[PDB]
Amino acid sequence: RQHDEQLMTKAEQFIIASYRELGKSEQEIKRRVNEIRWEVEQTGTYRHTYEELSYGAKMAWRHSNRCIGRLFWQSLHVIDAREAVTEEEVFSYLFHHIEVATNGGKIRPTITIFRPNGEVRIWNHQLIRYAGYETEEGIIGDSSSLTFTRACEQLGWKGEKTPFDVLPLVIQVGGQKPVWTPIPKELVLEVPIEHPEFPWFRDLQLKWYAVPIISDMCLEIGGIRYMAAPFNGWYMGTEIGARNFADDYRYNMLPKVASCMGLDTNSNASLWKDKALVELNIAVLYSYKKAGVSIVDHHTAARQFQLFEQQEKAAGRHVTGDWTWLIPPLSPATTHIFHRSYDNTMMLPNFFYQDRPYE
Amino acid sequence: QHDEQLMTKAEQFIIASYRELGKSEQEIKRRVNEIRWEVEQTGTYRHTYEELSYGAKMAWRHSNRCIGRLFWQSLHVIDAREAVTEEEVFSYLFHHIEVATNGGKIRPTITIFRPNGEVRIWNHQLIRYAGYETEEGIIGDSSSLTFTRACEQLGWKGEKTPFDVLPLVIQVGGQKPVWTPIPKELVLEVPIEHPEFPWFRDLQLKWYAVPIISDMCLEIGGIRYMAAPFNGWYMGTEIGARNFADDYRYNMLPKVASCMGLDTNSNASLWKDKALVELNIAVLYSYKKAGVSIVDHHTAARQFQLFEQQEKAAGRHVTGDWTWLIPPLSPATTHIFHRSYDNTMMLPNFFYQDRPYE
Ligand code: HEM
Ligand code: HEM
Ligand SMILES: NC(=[NH2+])NCCC[C@H](N)C(=O)O
Ligand SMILES: NC(=[NH2+])NCCC[C@H](N)C(=O)O
Repeated sequence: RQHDEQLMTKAEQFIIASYRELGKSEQEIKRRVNEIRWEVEQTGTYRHTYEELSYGAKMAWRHSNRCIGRLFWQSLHVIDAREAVTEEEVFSYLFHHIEVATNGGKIRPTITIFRPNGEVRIWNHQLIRYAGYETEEGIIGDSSSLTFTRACEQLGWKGEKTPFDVLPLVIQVGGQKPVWTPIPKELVLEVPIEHPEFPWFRDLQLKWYAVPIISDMCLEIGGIRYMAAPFNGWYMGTEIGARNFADDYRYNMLPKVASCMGLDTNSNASLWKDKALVELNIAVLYSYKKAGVSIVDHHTAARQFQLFEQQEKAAGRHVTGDWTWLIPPLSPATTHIFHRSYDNTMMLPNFFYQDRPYE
Repeated sequence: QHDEQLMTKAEQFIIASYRELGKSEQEIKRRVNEIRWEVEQTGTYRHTYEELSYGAKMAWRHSNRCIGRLFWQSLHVIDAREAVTEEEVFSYLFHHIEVATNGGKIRPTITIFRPNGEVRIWNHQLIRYAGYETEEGIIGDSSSLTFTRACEQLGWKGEKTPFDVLPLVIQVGGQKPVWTPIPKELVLEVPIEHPEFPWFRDLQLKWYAVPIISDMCLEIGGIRYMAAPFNGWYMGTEIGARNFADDYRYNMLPKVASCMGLDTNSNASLWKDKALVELNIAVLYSYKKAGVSIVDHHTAARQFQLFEQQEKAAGRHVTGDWTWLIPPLSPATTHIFHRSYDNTMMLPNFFYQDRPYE
């Protein structure tokens, strides 16, 4: 076999840097690699400890090239949801993650591992996410949710068809296909957009959810592949205000914003697009704090990312990254990141993409 | 190895080269031959007015890092493979400036020189500001510190201010870099002032009009014209987003922010951002009140997008460098940022080349 040949290697190099950064020992490494060789053979795969997944989870986040807020990688609250085998059970850990993660405001960076190898498989990109619809004429909702919604709909689900319908959790377990569960109206904390200097900014009837719990991603650690492992940090103004809210294909809100704010859309040379972006992001950063939701602006992130670079060197590790995904989508030339280059090599553990079942 | 390699490149070139302009194999076939012998006798060859012209425009077109390719085929070329005197190489440089600056309506022009380093222009750009590291402080463009140091080494001396015009330093034949200050009359300068903020012009900032990069050697048909200056018309960002904003460049963000009465005590106030905009609007406004060609990124990326269309409808592949294409401010409001490009180098193209003073 050549799955037990590779998997063995991945495991061996994991435990090595893993236990070694933990300041463990050299004996307990072989002691552990031993249990793993014996086990990978008699059973065909092995199982981690909760200092293995725990610290291993934090290592995957540290190793995420496309992430700007890696500073707080060690402060990750990991949850062992591996002992879940029933669809009911899965669901609860997912309702919990949301909760704990939200923390009625001061959002907690948390990851919840599940039975690996695909024994569990959540479908949603993000646990909380707005629906996508394409009606007779007009694109309603979040265009980047179309396919998924059209999959929920096909499973008996139906929305109100408003620009902010909260999609439902829909997971697949042991085999078959999926099941969904509307996600509690009082579980999804939201933030209404208001601008501190333009009162009309609310007639724009805009709003966004608090915690982005990405989940359609697989988590590899030591060779084991955790196809279902939700994780979340806290949003960055630009994310909502410079992408979700300002892109053509998404909620394309820039023009209306500009209009209401008196600028003229006639000529580009007036940079109305840009001025809008500022206010539209100001509104978001502003809004969230006012509600108490944990948020961070793009300037601070970079700065904290810079601290991450300093810290990582003081530890001896070199830093890996992805420039195309680090530069904040707004005034990116005002962050050190932009004036330097990064090595996009992926070091395990890391997070990866995976084919979407609904496509 | 070296001379056979040349024919390989030289052929690959006349083919596609002749293809497009719309002529006929009977020639590519026949004039690709005299280049086989002329390389067996001397050791290279010489282009035709028709060849390096288009072939230069091809290079532009092949610029993976240029958002201004919608006008590749309107590049005013300028032959000068017949200059061999330092005094000559200078007046041509002076020409490029005048013709290009065109009293304002900037003309996209290039000037090809004798190849294989018989001519070497040292300056990054013909018109560019000097840089100094003074005891306490740094003056000018931190970017041209090193080069300037060189100019002073050759006897040049600057009034040590934020906007001194560097001198044109060229090398010819083989040695002794000579320099000669540019006629003040030839450097057109735009004063940055704000359409709404009357107190902006008080920051006493200015900038030249023509970015004539001059230290890249544009290969074409295996011929390295170490010297071959080219330009276009600025894009607001280049000036009010980089040159004037980076903390190492003119670090102008905080003062404009201050002068424009914002709060520079917190980033969650996006004070740098509001400032970037107003500084950029400040440029575009100014350059226009002077009558100098200049494009904004929204309009620019738009055009690049047209260049994309026209490249495909004409059955060509578009190659680019996303990281260089996306503008420094509001990159996610341009089609660019949202798609992927092919950073493959199609020659003829412009390249980098070691700085004789470092
Ligand atoms: C502390 C709050 C956090 C901040 C400020 C932060 C910020 C960011 C930002 C701005 C991006 C780019 C998002 C986009 O362009 O769509 C990103 C991507 C990413 N983040 Fe972080 N993050 C945080 C926490 C986390 C946590 C807890 C994990 C992992 C346990 C994580 C894993 C990732 C991954 C894997 C990506 C890539 C997304 C993809 O490939 O689609 N982040 N993060
Ligand atoms: C129509 C006006 C033009 C515009 C708007 C334009 C704009 C740009 C911009 C904004 C950059 C990035 C500059 C930087 O970040 O330093 C660039 C780079 C470049 N462009 Fe253009 N361009 C124009 C004309 C030309 C012409 C006439 C040529 C060639 C014949 C050319 C050759 C290139 C090259 C080779 C680079 C790379 C410079 C480097 O690597 O430092 N451009 N251009
Ligand atoms: N700060 C984060 N954890 N971001 C995760 C990705 C969220 C995604 N960009 C969104 O707007 O939904
Ligand atoms: N539009 C151009 N051709 N620019 C050439 C590079 C000029 C450089 N960005 C500068 O600001 O001086």
